[PDB]
Amino acid sequence: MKALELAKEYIEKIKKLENAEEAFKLAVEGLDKLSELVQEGETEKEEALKGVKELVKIAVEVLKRLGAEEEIFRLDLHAHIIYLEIRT
Amino acid sequence: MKALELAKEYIEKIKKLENAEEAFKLAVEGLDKLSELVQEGETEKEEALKGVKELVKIAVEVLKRLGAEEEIFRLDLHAHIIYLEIRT
Amino acid sequence: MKALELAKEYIEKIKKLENAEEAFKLAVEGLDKLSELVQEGETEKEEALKGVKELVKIAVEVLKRLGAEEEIFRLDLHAHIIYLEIRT
Amino acid sequence: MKALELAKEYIEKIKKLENAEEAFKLAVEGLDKLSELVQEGETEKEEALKGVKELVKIAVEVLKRLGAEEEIFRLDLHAHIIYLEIRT
Ligand SMILES: [Zn+2]
Ligand SMILES: [Zn+2]
Ligand SMILES: [Zn+2]
Ligand SMILES: [Zn+2]
Repeated sequence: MKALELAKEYIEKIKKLENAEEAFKLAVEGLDKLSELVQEGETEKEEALKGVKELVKIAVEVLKRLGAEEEIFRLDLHAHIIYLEIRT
Repeated sequence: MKALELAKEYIEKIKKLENAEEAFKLAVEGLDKLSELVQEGETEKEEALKGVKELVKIAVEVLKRLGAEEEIFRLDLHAHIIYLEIRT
Repeated sequence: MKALELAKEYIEKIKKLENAEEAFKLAVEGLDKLSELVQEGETEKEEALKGVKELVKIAVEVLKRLGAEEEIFRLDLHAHIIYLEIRT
Repeated sequence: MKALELAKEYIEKIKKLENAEEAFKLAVEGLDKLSELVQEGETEKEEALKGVKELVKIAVEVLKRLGAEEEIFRLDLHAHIIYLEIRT
């Protein structure tokens, strides 16, 4: 279950953070790697979508702790583009 | 008619606002939830598209009252990505 | 030929400008209306794509006159999203 | 192999840079031209995707040298939109 383990790893990493550029960088990276996972054919679409949603939830929570509103909208936009990218 | 009722609720909320980050946050949230509505299979595409257009119209009107041009373009971009997201 | 006439009208409007927020606003509006043209079924995809390209060329030229680099990238991104929006 | 030669030309250009707005401008331009390559029917999708990935890797490396984080996220977003644009 590569998608859920990647989401797991990235959620773990991100929860530790008290910097917002750092957490944003990591969230977008995790989303990139979630999309890369599907493109190579190594997990089904539904699994990647689940991972994206869980990672994004955690990342947006952290960002809201640090008050990083701009970054929150930026990650949501990227999440929506990533979401489109996965469904072919 | 879940889409129109969600658009209705969000239009109602947003019209009350005199803050631009608040109205922007709410518009994008409503658009997220409009897209989420379809993904679960709980309303047809045409209905969600209508809701997105009506919500976006109201939100952009409010934002123009408060002079929030940056946010206006940001919501339009998100509206277009959401629109793509709905049509599979 | 609704697409080319809309592009024509908007190119005409935009060439007159010496403000960059104004020209950007108008370019994005023209692109919105170009996409709206297709959605209603009132011109073929190829025609709208042509109009988008010509309008975007003119708008980016004007913006470069005024040195509005941020807006240029923003219009290009919106142009690419609009382009995706048209091809279903 | 038009895609790889375009990526090659642009990678060559970009490696020379010590300005971040310049390298960003060039990366996005190369990605535009990579997408334009496919639309005219002059290279297969897989080739353009390879070129986009290699160009983006180099550009993001340069940008990280110059500390241009905002531009990095902007190029990644554009890379994802370009990627969607290529797969029809
Ligand atoms: Zn990305
Ligand atoms: Zn969203
Ligand atoms: Zn638009
Ligand atoms: Zn572009």
